[PDB]
Amino acid sequence: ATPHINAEMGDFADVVLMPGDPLAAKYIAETFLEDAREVNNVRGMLGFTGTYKGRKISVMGHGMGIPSCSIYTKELITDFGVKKIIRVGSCGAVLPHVKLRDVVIGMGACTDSKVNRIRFKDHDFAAIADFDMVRNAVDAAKALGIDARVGNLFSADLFYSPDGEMFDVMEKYGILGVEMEAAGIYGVAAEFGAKALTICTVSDHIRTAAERQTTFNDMIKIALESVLLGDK
Amino acid sequence: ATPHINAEMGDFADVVLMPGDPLAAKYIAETFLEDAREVNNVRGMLGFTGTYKGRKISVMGHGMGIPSCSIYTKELITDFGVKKIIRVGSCGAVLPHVKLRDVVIGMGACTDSKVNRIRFKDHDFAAIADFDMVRNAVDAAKALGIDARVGNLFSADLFYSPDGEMFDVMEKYGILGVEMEAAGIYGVAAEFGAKALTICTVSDHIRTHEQTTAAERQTTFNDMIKIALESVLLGDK
Amino acid sequence: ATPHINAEMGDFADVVLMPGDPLAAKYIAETFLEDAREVNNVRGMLGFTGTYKGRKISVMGHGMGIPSCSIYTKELITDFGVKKIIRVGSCGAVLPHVKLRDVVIGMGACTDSKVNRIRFKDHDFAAIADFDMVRNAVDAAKALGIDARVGNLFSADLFYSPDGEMFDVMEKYGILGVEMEAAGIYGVAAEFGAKALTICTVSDHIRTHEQTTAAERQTTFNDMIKIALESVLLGDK
Amino acid sequence: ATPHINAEMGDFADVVLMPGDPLAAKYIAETFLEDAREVNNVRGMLGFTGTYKGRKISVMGHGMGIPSCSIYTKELITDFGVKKIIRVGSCGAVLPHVKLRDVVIGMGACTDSKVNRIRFKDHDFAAIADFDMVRNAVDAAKALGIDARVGNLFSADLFYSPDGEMFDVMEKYGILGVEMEAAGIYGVAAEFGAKALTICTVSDHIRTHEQTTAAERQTTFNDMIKIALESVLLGDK
Amino acid sequence: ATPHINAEMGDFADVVLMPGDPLAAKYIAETFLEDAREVNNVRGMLGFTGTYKGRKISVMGHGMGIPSCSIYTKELITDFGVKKIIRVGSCGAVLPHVKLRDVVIGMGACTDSKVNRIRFKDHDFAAIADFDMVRNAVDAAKALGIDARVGNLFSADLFYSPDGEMFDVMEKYGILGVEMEAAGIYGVAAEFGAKALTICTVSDHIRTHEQTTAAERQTTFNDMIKIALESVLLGDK
Amino acid sequence: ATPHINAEMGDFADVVLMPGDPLAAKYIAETFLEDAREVNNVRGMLGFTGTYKGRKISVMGHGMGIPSCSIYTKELITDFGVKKIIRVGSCGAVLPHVKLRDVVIGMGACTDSKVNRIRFKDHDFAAIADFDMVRNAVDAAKALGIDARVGNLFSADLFYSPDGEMFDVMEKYGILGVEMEAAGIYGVAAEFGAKALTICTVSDHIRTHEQTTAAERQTTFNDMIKIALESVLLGDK
Repeated sequence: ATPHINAEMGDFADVVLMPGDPLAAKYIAETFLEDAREVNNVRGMLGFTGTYKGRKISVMGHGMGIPSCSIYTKELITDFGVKKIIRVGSCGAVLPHVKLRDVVIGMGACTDSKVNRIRFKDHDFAAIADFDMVRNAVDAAKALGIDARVGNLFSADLFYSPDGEMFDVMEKYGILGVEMEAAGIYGVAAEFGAKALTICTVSDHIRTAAERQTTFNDMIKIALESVLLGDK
Repeated sequence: ATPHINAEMGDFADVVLMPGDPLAAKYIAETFLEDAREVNNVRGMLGFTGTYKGRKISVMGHGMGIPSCSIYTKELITDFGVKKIIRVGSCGAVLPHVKLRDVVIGMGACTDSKVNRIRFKDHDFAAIADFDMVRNAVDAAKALGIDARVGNLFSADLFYSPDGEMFDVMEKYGILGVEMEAAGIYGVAAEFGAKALTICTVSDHIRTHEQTTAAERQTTFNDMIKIALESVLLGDK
Repeated sequence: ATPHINAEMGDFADVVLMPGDPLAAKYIAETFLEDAREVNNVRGMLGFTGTYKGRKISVMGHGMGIPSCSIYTKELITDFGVKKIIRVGSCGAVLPHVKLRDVVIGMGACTDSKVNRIRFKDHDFAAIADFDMVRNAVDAAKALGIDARVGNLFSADLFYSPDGEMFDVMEKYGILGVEMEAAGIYGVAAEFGAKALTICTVSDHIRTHEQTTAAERQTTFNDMIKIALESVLLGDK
Repeated sequence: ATPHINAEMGDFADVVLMPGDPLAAKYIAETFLEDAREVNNVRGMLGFTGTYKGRKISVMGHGMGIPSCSIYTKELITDFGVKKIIRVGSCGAVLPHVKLRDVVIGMGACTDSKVNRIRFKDHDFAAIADFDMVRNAVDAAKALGIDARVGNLFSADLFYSPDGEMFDVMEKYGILGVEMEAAGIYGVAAEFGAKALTICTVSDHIRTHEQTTAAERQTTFNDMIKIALESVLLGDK
Repeated sequence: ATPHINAEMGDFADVVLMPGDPLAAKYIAETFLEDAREVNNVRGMLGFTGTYKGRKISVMGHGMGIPSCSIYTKELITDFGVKKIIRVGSCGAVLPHVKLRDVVIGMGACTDSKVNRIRFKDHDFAAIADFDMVRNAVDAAKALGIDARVGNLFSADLFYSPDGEMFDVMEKYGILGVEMEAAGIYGVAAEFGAKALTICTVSDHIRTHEQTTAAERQTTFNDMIKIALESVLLGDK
Repeated sequence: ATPHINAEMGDFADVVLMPGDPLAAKYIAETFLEDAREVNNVRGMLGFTGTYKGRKISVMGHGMGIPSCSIYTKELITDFGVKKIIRVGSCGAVLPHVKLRDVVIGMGACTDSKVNRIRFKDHDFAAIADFDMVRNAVDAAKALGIDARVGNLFSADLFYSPDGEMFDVMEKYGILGVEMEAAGIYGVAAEFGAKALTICTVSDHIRTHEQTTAAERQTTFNDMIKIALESVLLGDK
């Protein structure tokens, strides 16, 4: 067990899907995994392991923000032998061209966090996903006929930013979506030699429960299917 | 309701105790409060409201890290009329003398996060607690015969930091404890015109992560929570 | 002696009041102290030691700006065995409800100087006063019937800042007063293991551009010094 | 014409291969292109335009470093309707398991330049390539029996860095190769709404001090240009 | 022979003039220099060595940008026994009284590049020219009956800056011209114990963007070179 | 009168010499000036006006540190029509070739202060002196048969730096002397359109840490003042 995870080596698969919401992880395990058992409940951060089309797969919330997910992903990679992390969350759009409910894949993630600067001697570290995983997600999305843009995310430290101007800058530089974890996860993946990817669904443009349901399931399918592609 | 809290004005007291652990909020609610009603369960971030010695009080987790706690503290202040946040958590010690199960009070909080620089034109904002709230906790501690030290906390962005030397730096300038939230909560409070305080038990020394028995953990915890609640009553006077 | 103080160990009390102006220090020694003797005149930065109600106490100017006061406070702490430093000066107010002649006590001190980032590996160091010193001042002030607000100061590097917008930032985040030394002095105290407090009187309002008259100055000045001295004796208990 | 390119709209294709060396640009037009008409020679920065397997294609030097290549790529995009830009150059390796003559594709580019900060309010802009162009190059490399590693480059401002420690950091975070332009190119691409890509061949190993020979240089170089050209075709389909 | 210069010790005089343009360096060798011999052409960065009034003197391009010229000037100093570097280029003016085609001598050079911060522990290094070299350029200029303005240059990383507002800042602080190298060359000069100077002719107005003829650009260019060459002779005395 | 200078227009010459020590300003006025009159004594910062070889000249302390001198130089320039400031103080050497009592002239001034970044949009401002004033100083030193080196000073915020390693960096990049004002003064000169120059005598080594008599300290001190006064007469050409 780790300081934040009450489980033993083997309890997780070598690939973990991670929403921000513990309850989202719960719904994923119950909806897409088979014979899914609970493996973590410390701090209510619900973690489950099961199988998807024969493939052993884990899902577990990571909570909100870079420092929260940095703890969880780190402990998974170093003490649970996890190799691939796929964050599956939502984000805000700044580009008018980006439609509500669109699926975005962050090959990169900008940030206003300082954690990568602390890692990289206060220089510019390009927080990037694993290309193979990005590819797998793009293919899996086509096989499902779902349109998915591939580009930069922006990982915010402040959900409620005192600087509205920054949004004009993100837009000028083509940021697909604004969330709060990607850049941080990519940093941890680089620090501890694993691989990761963030996939999001535009929950709103920052500028009903019906659609919001399947649109979520699309993303999960893409994530799950993409693992199978990577398995080949 | 707010995006992260499913409740309505009045569901919260004007004061909120906040541990990082939602489960710790549930324990506090059940252990110390009367007639506790759960008021939020969004993202599993449990919040409760009840009374302590006649006083209406709330307790709710804030999650780990400045960004997490910054969301909840903000929403409570803007949409739930909260006037006071008391963070109740645990920290790792850097100073040789600070004893385990010593209660540290963060009148100030250092940090390596960038959020206050973003707020303060990239100058040095001193993230501080409300002075009166600090005195109230100091006073409650003395009444309860509990050793409390007042000074600087340090709020880390990285629980697993690659910069090990920083702890020597923290030690040199007298940082009392390391956690991951204080400086962000103080930021929100200043930005949004509220008052805040962080109190922490000492869970270990950062160098030489000792083992801690369940008993001494629960015992020192209970003392912290009592200082929190009592200091509120003092402030009410 | 030190490069900037021509004196011997023991020529200073373990507590030193410090105005920025040496002439104010002179005035303090002759007006409030008994048997005051001059202990320094290097660079005309006059220093004195005498007694107040049977208590050995010193007073000495620190000059203007963090670099200047950083020198004297350091030398006092390391080479004269000084344990406590109380800065007494004036500040400009950025908040409307902070009134001319108000007494402000800086539990924290913001800054745009780089000295603390130099000490603290370029992270956010919360430049804080010593808590007991703060409470001593608050109490000593209540006893004297004088109102005092406790919060953040802002220590500026440039008296004539090219950045007018910054004041609006200070006001948004609740800065009580603008001066030029506290954060620096707090930094020295953290670095060399001593205790510091900064007390200011509002000598003008950056918004209304109002200034204190000749007579108003002395009135509030004596109140400030009285709160300083009468906070030491509380500390001695 | 632009201030650094004495050509006119039409002279370039919508795709431009760009080595640092102008002579290497000359070499490409002569060896891999047909009907190669020189379109520029200002400051000796040779630029050409021929065709490859029927596809209209340009090739031009960008000079050494971010500032240099920022000028050219900017003018190409905004004044010559260029849509894609593929850099082709050599890089140093810090990873042990990255061997000489390797083909690294930078989907990301780290840097110690300040240009992206100036662009991005001093926050962290992740300088990235266009994804399609990245896959196009990976696929073309497969079709030619080459294993192209995708990941981060480091774009240095100083070929002769005074900070030897930095190479360890690059290695620690998996930087595939060290060059001097990728990050700035990706920067211009985003600023002006264009697609860019950087392909590099490991010409030496910073650690072991090995360096490719004259022949290995020309061999791998050709393979690189081949992948570069072929990839463009894949993108057209 | 170095990575970017194909030549051996002695092939360069101990003083080198450097335009940004290789072709400008060629023009100089063939026009001002006697017995001019090409000593480099790697990457097309043409380098020459000949004599001026009996004095051995070299002239070579340095390309555009701090990173580009940092390579060449560095390699000249440590591998070719170069003692003096004189940059000879053009700059854009921000000040009103700085006239088109005026000759500006960079006694200091500001920059928005991070290279000196990387050298100087993230503090402010004043990137300055060598005094005597400056005096020599001033005197030699008076002899030629040419007015030269001595002051600050600004070395930009971006020729196409996203921050127009910055030029207003340069104007306010008395920046005589905006180029792209001076600060890097002074950086290298200080790092490796050499002496450097940048001279520039005002090519245009950042402000009025009027225009100049080739024939008058030529006149000014020659004045700059004559001043450069003559200043060397003054130094030898 | 200004907030820190109790005098009226005309009381000061258009050139003001300024040591850090007010008592040093008093000594200069008594020793070199004729018909010297005190024109300021606020905060004990004595200022004087008189004549030297028939030339009207002022001398006044500026205190210790960039923040203190910035206040005085600004007020003198904007409210007393002062056009030229000549700092005359002491510094520490880091270079072996810089011997005790050497006279160094700061053509440039590095710094770890943030004041110039606040001014210059967080870019590198090359804090420079007026060239003519520098040359005037060099020449007046020649005629007086005194050795004076021209180069970079370094203006420190902390006389007691927690970063001892920075002194190695100062040496590596040729810093002639270490003081606490030059960069600030030059920043003011540039901001308010005046001209400044800092001259220093080497008072000690941060290397060997030796000192001299009270006899030769004054000897070379007078030499510095002579160079500064004579340099003004030269500038009257």
